[PDB]
Amino acid sequence: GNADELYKEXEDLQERXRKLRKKXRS
Amino acid sequence: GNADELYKEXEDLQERXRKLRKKXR
Amino acid sequence: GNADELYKEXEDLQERXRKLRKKXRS
Amino acid sequence: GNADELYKEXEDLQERXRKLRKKXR
Ligand code: NA
Ligand code: NA
Repeated sequence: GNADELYKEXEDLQERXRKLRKKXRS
Repeated sequence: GNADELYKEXEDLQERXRKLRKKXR
Repeated sequence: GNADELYKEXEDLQERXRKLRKKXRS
Repeated sequence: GNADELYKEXEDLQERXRKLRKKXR
């Protein structure tokens, strides 16, 4: 648990959500 | 209770996470 | 931006997701 | 591409957030 882990997880989750939103509409 | 509602929900959650990242930095 | 805000947001989002999962199945 | 898949996805995202909170504390 550190700033780099928090940042990486937050950015991975945001990208996972962009992909999920994209496929949901398609 | 449709795809549009889930889509808006997902965008809202994504932007709440971006706001945490921006505040953290 | 601080530890209390991060904690509160993470806990609010988890609870919002418990409610969304609950209503999705129902 | 059904409700079961979205349900598992949502549980996965929720548990990933609990893991960040636990690591933070
Ligand atoms: Na970046
Ligand atoms: Na608590």
